[PDB]
Amino acid sequence: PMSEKQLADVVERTVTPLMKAQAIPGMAVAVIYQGQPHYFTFGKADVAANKPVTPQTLFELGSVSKTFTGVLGGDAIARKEISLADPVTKYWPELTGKQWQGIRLLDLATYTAGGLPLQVPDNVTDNASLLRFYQSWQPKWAPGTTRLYANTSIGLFGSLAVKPSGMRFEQAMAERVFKPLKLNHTWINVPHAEESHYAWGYREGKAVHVSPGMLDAEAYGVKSNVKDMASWVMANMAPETLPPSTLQQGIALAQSRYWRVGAMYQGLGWEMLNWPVDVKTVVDGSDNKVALVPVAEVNPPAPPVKASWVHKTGSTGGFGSYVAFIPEKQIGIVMLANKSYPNPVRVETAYRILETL
Ligand SMILES: *C(=O)N1C[C@H](NOS(=O)(=O)O)CC[C@H]1C(N)=O
Repeated sequence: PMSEKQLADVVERTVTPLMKAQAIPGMAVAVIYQGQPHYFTFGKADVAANKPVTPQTLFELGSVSKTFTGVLGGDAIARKEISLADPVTKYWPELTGKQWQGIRLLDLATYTAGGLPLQVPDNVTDNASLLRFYQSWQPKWAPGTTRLYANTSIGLFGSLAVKPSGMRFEQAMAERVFKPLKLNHTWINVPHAEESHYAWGYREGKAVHVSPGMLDAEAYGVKSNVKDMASWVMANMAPETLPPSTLQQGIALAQSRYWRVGAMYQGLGWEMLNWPVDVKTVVDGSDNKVALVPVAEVNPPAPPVKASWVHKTGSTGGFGSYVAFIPEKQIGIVMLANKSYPNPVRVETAYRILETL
């Protein structure tokens, strides 16, 4: 096995020229290895204030937020509050258009509703406008037959999934996921008292934070530090070490396989490829195309496979995050950056580091 000094050398030798070439001001990395987290921090959380990245620095996770949404949805299924087979109209009866009749919660959760678009329009700012948005939408394909990665899809899934609980999405997430896992520095809204930890993101050299939008918490709005994200990876990689609960059950539901596109399998938030897999296949299987693609159905959903590469990418205007783990090998990695850089490069960097273990 690799010593702490040897592992630190591996991470530094890769991250340092990456940050220079990409102009990434700061990065926090966690490697999960031999049951332990290993933290490495580089550069600046706030360039203008000359503030370094630390293990307490908060980064915007962007679409990595969807892994929390998927597990919270799985927890709601285990609580028998929702079923993925249920019609969307069971939870939003005001959605009366004929195009919605055959669409299920499963389709929202896994991007198979038939072409829901990538973003909620910025001018949709209240519930009446959100209703008009989904009422107006015209599908391109029958549900359960195509994939189009979309915040409007899993974002609405997250919002409807917590409806039977009576809680706001943020409340449900804190009470049912964050608190039981002791993710005490993971936030949908960064409290005033925690702002000193909040890194700035950088786009074209300008400091930026993610803008508020409808369904943001569900799709791209979580902020966290490298220690909480290591704990998140550890909980999803080794949920059998948790006490029995609906949350443990929900973690399994989120890593179940619902659809296949090429070599990638769609979970709830999480995406998976069968292990062993070459790095080029992981890169090819983690491009969310602008265009729709057909899917192959996994019916019934397949339970979690320990021999999987499990991962999720995420970005905001100013941040780029990545998490990946292999349960069969009990290794995993978190990479948090305050500049967005290409997803294939995140995969390549992570894959190379995990290979050394
Ligand atoms: C998630 O971060 N987002 C939604 C979509 N994600 O595709 S990705 O995971 O391959 O990065 C596009 C970018 C981002 C967003 N702008 O909402």
